[PDB]
Amino acid sequence: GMTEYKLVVVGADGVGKSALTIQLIQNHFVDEYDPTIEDSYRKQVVIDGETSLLDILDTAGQEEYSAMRDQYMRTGEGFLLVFAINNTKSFEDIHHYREQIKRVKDSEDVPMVLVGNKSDLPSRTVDTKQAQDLARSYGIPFIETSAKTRQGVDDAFYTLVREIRKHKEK
Ligand SMILES: CN1CCC[C@H]1COc1nc(N2CCNCC2)c2cnc(-c3cccc4cccc(Cl)c34)c(F)c2n1
Ligand SMILES: Nc1nc2c(ncn2[C@@H]2O[C@H](COP(=O)(O)OP(=O)(O)O)[C@@H](O)[C@H]2O)c(=O)[nH]1
Ligand SMILES: [Mg+2]
Repeated sequence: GMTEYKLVVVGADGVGKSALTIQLIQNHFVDEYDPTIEDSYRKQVVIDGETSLLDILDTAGQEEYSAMRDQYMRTGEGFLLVFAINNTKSFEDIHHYREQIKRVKDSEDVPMVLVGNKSDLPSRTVDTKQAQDLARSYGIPFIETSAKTRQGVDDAFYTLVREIRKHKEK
């Protein structure tokens, strides 16, 4: 294909990063992907007429801040900041992940999208308004998703590609 994109999915354990990744790639809901396994996948898609090679890093594993991990994260071109709408802690952690991205990217303008996952669940504890206000403060889009139903999944990843395109033309 034509353009390759290095996307990175970050967020607390259990918010659905693996399930979102497998949905995009396989169009199936995996309800228990090994929570410790970090891996990357490829999706070849046409987005707005451009053939796109999406490399998606589904982050997982031990929390560690070695120079080596910083450099691996530094290679990502755009990030999904994922929380789960039924998990306030995962939303409170969003600040941490945004700041780690900025730290290793050494920049305040990195392509990012805010993702509220598990939108199918009725047990909401994070208001849609709160997430919109945060994403507005960050200057990034906000997409509600459900890896279970595939709601918003294509929109989230494709919006991230569009944010990378915008960044490149700045
Ligand atoms: C006590 N912690 C601090 C406040 C909340 C809580 C957990 O925060 C958390 N947890 C992780 N793990 C938790 C256990 N399983 C999954 C991995 C992380 C893994 N790697 C990186 C990471 C490392 C280095 C550079 C990055 C540059 C960009 C992006 C990332 Cl994501 C980066 C982290 F920052 C992680 N932060
Ligand atoms: N109802 C619902 N459950 C989900 C959704 N996404 C993930 N899960 C479930 O939430 C748990 C965490 O999923 P995982 O994909 O393993 O989260 P990660 O730890 O961020 O990779 C698993 O039991 C998944 O089946 C979603 O959109 N809706
Ligand atoms: Mg996982």
